Amino acid sequence: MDRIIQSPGKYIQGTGAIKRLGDYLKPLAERWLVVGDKFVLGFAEEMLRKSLADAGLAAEIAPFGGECSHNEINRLRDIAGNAKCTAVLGIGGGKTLDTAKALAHFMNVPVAIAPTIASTDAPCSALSVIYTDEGEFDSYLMLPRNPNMVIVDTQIVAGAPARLLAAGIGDALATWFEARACSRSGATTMAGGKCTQAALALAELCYNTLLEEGEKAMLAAEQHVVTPALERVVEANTYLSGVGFESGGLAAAHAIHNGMTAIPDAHHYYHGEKVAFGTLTQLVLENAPVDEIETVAALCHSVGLPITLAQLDIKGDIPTKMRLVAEAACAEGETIHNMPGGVDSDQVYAALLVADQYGQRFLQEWE
Amino acid sequence: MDRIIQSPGKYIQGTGAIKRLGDYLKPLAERWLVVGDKFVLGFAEEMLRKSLADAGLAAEIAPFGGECSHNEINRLRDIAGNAKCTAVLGIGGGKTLDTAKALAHFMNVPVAIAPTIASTDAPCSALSVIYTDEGEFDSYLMLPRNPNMVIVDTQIVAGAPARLLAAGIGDALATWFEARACSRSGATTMAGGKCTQAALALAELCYNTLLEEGEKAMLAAEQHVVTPALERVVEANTYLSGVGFESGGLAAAHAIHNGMTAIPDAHHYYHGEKVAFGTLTQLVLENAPVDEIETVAALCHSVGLPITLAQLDIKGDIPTKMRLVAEAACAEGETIHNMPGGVDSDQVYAALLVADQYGQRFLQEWE
Amino acid sequence: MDRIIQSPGKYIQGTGAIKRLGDYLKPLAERWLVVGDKFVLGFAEEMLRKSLADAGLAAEIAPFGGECSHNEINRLRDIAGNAKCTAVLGIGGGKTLDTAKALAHFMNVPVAIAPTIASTDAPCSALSVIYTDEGEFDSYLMLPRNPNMVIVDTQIVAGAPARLLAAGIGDALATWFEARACSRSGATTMAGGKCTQAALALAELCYNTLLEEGEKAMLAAEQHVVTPALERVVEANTYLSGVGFESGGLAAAHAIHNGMTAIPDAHHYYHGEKVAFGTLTQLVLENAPVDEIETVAALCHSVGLPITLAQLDIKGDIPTKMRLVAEAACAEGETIHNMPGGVDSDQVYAALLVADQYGQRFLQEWE
Amino acid sequence: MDRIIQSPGKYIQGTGAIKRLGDYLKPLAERWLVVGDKFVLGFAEEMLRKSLADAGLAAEIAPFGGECSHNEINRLRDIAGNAKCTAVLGIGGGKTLDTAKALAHFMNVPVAIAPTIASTDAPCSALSVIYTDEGEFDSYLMLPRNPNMVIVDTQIVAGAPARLLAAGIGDALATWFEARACSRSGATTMAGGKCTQAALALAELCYNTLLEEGEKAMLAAEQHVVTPALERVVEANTYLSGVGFESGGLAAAHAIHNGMTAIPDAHHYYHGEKVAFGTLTQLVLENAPVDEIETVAALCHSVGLPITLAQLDIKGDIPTKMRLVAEAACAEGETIHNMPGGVDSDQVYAALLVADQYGQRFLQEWE
Ligand SMILES: NC(=O)c1ccc[n+]([C@@H]2O[C@H](COP(=O)([O-])OP(=O)(O)OC[C@H]3O[C@@H](n4cnc5c(N)ncnc54)[C@H](O)[C@@H]3O)[C@@H](O)[C@H]2O)c1
Ligand SMILES: NC(=O)c1ccc[n+]([C@@H]2O[C@H](COP(=O)([O-])OP(=O)(O)OC[C@H]3O[C@@H](n4cnc5c(N)ncnc54)[C@H](O)[C@@H]3O)[C@@H](O)[C@H]2O)c1
Ligand SMILES: NC(=O)c1ccc[n+]([C@@H]2O[C@H](COP(=O)([O-])OP(=O)(O)OC[C@H]3O[C@@H](n4cnc5c(N)ncnc54)[C@H](O)[C@@H]3O)[C@@H](O)[C@H]2O)c1
Ligand SMILES: NC(=O)c1ccc[n+]([C@@H]2O[C@H](COP(=O)([O-])OP(=O)(O)OC[C@H]3O[C@@H](n4cnc5c(N)ncnc54)[C@H](O)[C@@H]3O)[C@@H](O)[C@H]2O)c1
Ligand SMILES: [Zn+2]
Ligand SMILES: [Zn+2]
Ligand SMILES: [Zn+2]
Ligand SMILES: [Zn+2]
Repeated sequence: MDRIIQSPGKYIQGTGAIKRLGDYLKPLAERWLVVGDKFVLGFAEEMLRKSLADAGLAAEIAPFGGECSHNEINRLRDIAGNAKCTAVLGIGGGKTLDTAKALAHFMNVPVAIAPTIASTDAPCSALSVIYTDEGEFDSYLMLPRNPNMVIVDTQIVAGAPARLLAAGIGDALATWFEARACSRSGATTMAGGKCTQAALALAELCYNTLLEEGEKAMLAAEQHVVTPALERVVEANTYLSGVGFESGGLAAAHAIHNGMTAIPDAHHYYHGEKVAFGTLTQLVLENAPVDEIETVAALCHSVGLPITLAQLDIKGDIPTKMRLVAEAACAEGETIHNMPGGVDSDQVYAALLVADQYGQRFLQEWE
Repeated sequence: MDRIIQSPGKYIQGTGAIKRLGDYLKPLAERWLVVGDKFVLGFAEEMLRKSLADAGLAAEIAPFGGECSHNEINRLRDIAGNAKCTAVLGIGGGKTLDTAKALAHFMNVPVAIAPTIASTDAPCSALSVIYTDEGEFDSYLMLPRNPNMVIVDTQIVAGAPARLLAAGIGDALATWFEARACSRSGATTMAGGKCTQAALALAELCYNTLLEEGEKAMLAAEQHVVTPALERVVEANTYLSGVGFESGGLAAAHAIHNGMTAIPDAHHYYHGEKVAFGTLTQLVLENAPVDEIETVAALCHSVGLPITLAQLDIKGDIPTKMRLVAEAACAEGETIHNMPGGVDSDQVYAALLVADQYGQRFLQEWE
Repeated sequence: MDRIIQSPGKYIQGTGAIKRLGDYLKPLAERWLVVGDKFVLGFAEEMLRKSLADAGLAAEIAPFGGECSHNEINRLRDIAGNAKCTAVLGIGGGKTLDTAKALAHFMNVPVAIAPTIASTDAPCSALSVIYTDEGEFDSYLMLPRNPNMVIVDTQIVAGAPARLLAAGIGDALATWFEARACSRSGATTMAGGKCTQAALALAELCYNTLLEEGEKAMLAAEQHVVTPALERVVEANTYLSGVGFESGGLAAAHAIHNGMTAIPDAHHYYHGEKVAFGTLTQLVLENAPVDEIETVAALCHSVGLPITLAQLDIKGDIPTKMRLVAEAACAEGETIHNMPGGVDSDQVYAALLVADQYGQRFLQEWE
Repeated sequence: MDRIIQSPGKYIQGTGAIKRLGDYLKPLAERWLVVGDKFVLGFAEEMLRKSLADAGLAAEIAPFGGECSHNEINRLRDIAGNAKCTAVLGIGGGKTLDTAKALAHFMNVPVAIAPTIASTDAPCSALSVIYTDEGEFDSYLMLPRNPNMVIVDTQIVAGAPARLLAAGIGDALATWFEARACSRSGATTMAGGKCTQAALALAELCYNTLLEEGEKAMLAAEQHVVTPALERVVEANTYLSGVGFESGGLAAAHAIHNGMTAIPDAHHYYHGEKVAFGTLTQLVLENAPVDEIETVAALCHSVGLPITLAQLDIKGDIPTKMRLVAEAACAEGETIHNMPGGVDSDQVYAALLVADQYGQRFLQEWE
């Protein structure tokens, strides 16, 4: 079958990039619905309003309700119609950005995406994760188009909590290993085809960037300043990981992330933190060489990502809990079946327990 | 300043991909203006009509006049309006594809691009080269958006004259060296920013793919059959070279290509064939190591690309002609000024003569 | 533009070299004004007087006032005229040597330079740093000529405080990284041209000599004895670093050194000690690979150079202080603008905080 | 004993550098005696006169008599006195430059040196080779000072006969091997001390530059154009080879060059061409590894340097002739005694015959 790569039309990144939003957006449309979470608008609404106004654009500011839900999408569509908006700008974290993408899809208008953290690879994908209003997962809304533009102000990202950059490292860490597994098995990607050389190269570049720049970038993040190492990790967490997962493929790491919703234990932990441990588990499952698992565990440990169940607050009755996680990870349609040679719940259960023991030993030897 | 990468929204490649055009295009629009050159429609119009009709799409076939000109764009716009077309599909070589992109820009509608040869990196770029009707260069039309979709049927490409695949190798050969020069000098790219890591990786992947797959792919091309080596070179000539040049940067090789319009000698040679010799000249100009120039010259020689002036039919009064080429290559606004340390016409003139002598010696030692 | 390398006419180094001063100086001139600081004359005046007298030279001893100031230069010129001196010998540390060079320039006579410590790369350069009498910086006096001869008695150097050899290592450490940055950006050097291959080779030789010989040389320095390792480090701190900085280029490390005069905190620390931390900061700024920063930090740590702000006694209100340092480091005309891609104060501020955190972590892991 | 490196005060190189002579010379002196050979003044006198006049300098043009002789030095001194010249500029090849240096020494004034070919390492040294008027060698005049400035217009050099650049490659080829031999034996250099690390690094850089750039530079030379490869070889033939031989040491290669004046056969061959074969002979004498001799022989062959006696037109009665050469090469005071372990005429004779056979075999295998 065909080989396919998808991408946002234009990806932009640099310090102060919010100040240039208006000039970047003007070739696309004149009247913008701005979905932003209240915290982000707290510090960014004035700059954003100025950027668009100076470029001659209309801006209808719509504070985000917090959840990417069908009710919230229709609420924002009503608001957008009153202002005759012809495009959507989402500014914030993953839930805000998914909502903007879905809203623009249903209005059939361009979308611009301004991540104010680099915490997941959501910004670039042709995908919105729909939840109920209460926050329970609902469905994956596959979009016919990636976002028109993605604009990352790296100074805003650097000012955010450093834990959220580490979380993005965890999400991006899975990219190479899941795309490599899909290329080994010949699996179809979310772009709908087999993998291109381009996507595999960006996926592998993602991993090497994290290895080379992750620790340097976290020093900058903890000081809330921008260095080229932080710039490179933001690119890896956003563009490389986004194109990497969507056009290179998903496999065990993300099925294992999804499987942990079968227990309540890890509720306080971010998407990318659970994906980091899912990645360690995939490496056990595919029996990666010792040096490769050690390198990944050490990278995770160096930026604060969990390498044990207890670091995700998964404690007590581990056998019952890991059976729940393993069974949900292997549910019909899950991406774990993209692993070479197929995988069942018994193998995932085994990998979960062993990956946990590996991390415990690692933490012990680190004293 | 910001770092920026641009891309077509979706790039698709595989054998028989023309048969799936209708299903690929349906999420974008329902009524398609199809710009195709008469030779391509000669063999492809029936398959293309079937693909779109089976998917429930309207197709208004508009045979292409041959030149990407303002008169031709307005002619096609009139034809499209009569059929109430809501999108444009260009199918053919570079001139057809540039026309489709420019037409869709002026109609403000999506564009799909179906290269039937892999002869240049035109398909993916947010750029149309406008000519007069007589064929004289007119202007560069910079587009606000890359094409929505690019669809390469590799069986159609493999059936085309093999010389046109080699020409695409020549255009793609420049990608790594021009992007690397721009990254060394800190030059602004056509995407409007400094280079991303992603773009440099795709540019370098482009070069390595040509080295590893070029000769294997030409065997397939000469037999008019599809192998994975030909598939990889098509990707390199189209997606990698396209994103590579636009988001990684242009430099001396393409300024030297442009400079050869100052003489009539190379009129029978394709865009990518002149770019191959421009690349050898850039390597002399930047004083690349001997092994690197030899590798490039050998790659060019192995797929039939020119490594001497005479192989471009540039013969007689070489000093006067190369002074004309060097001066036009250094004209104000040319990309040769993206080279590290700056470059003037005396240095380009020197590099032209020396690159020519290098190629002559290479051909001699090859007997 | 032209490529230019400058050098003192003759550089001499070895144990007991002061005893041979007279024979080395005789081909240059017969009547010598000897500028020496009182401490150095305390131990060296008798040997120096004997060397010159035995060779048939006149010596007018002029104890140095301590500061390289315009008033001091004119005072010494008056003294020299009374004795009809036809050349100048400076013997001591950097302030003495700069004064001798400037004095000889204004008398229009040859100058010989005898460093009695290897604490900076001042001895070889065509530059004097002029201060007011109170010690405030005044101006850079660019000289039309490097010193005629430089004579380093390595036994006198080895007898000096070991901290002053480590300081020279810190000044010399910057040489490779600043010259490499200038060669990457194409910056003009203080020799007035672009860099030669010769200057880049001496700059890189400087760095490798410090890596290979620094710790061995400090053992000798602490014992106040001469070994070949100490001999090689003296050459690196004097000739290699001198030609390296002047003909290879200055960049961020020295602008950052200059920037710390915007705060009073580091007043007790030597020129080369501040340059060592400026070098670590430049490595953060140019995002050097982790292994390279670690190697530099470990080299600094092994000879006692500072790798944190607190080791320069910069403590308390770090954000305000580092903003002052960053702004002065980026003042108009500073060498930080020789860095590839340009640099502003926000980037320098970020690099300062991150380099400080890197050094703190290094010291912590070293326990 | 002390380690000593000597250098011209300022070395300048680039295309069109003759046009900037006046501004480069003005800080040194106002009234210049210009010694130039008639051929060079034929093309350069007008530019040179303009450069000095525009900078406000006086120029007394004195066409050179052709030989560096005591009679010629006194003739030029008389001419200089009539014009009250306060400095000397030599412009031309080695004989002109040696004369300018010696003249400035006897007038006790600064000297500037403008090589118009890069054929030997004469320009930078504190040495003039004095001949009788008939052209017989007379003596080595050791100078107390290297030239104040050396200015190489690389466009003038590139315009000269290409054979003269190859000759300079031959002279420069000896630099690394003779300096390395002197460093192995601990020999005293012409700077009067043991070798510095700086001088050994420049000597080795010289050799590697010839290996990497020699063939690329000869392509440029044959086209009479300037490329960066030609620029690097000019630096290697002039600055690197000059400092390399004088401060790194001479050994067998140059003693063997000197020894060939004992026969008339090689009279039509340039200094550097005889030094190339002397270098091959030294490699036999020191029993260099096979790969090293092959590399040197191949480098020589690739730029047209002789690797056999017959290529120096030394033919007929080879045993008698090589005994004459070997005996003169080993004369008292010759530099061949700087070779490790000492050398006598029987060993040199053996090396001459064997080096000749090696070159003959090399030429044969090359067909
Ligand atoms: N569509 C995709 O491809 C994709 C991929 C991965 C994840 N997702 C979805 O993204 C959601 C999680 O995204 P998330 O991890 O970013 O959580 P999130 O969107 O809820 O935001 C995280 C928090 O960061 C806060 N914060 C503090 N300082 C901030 C600052 N400077 N900038 C922005 N926010 C700041 C925000 O207010 C927010 O509470 C999930 O619903 C996930 O399903 C989608
Ligand atoms: N916009 C950009 O970024 C960009 C980049 C490079 C070149 N260009 C422009 O592209 C133009 C040249 O493009 P080109 O080299 O492809 O020439 P072209 O578009 O004129 O087509 C080359 C020929 O291939 C013929 N042919 C034979 N078999 C074919 C087959 N199976 N499929 C398709 N064609 C077949 C075509 O009819 C055509 O005559 C130039 O105008 C150039 O300026 C634009
Ligand atoms: N012109 C240039 O290129 C250049 C380069 C770097 C620094 N500088 C200037 O050099 C000055 C600092 O030079 P410095 O760091 O050598 O300080 P310094 O010249 O003041 O001397 C340092 C101290 O070492 C003392 N001491 C103890 N034992 C000694 C011994 N055996 N020999 C010599 N001194 C001994 C000296 O008396 C002196 O107090 C600054 O003014 C700086 O601007 C100039
Ligand atoms: N002092 C030292 O350290 C040292 C080192 C090596 C050689 N030497 C001496 O240098 C002398 C040989 O020097 P040489 O080989 O350069 O020969 P040379 O000085 O006689 O000049 C070579 C010829 O090049 C001609 N020519 C043609 N085009 C020219 C152009 N553009 N520019 C300059 N010249 C051009 C010149 O007129 C000249 O006839 C010998 O006397 C040698 O002893 C001295
Ligand atoms: Zn994820
Ligand atoms: Zn092209
Ligand atoms: Zn310094
Ligand atoms: Zn020589």
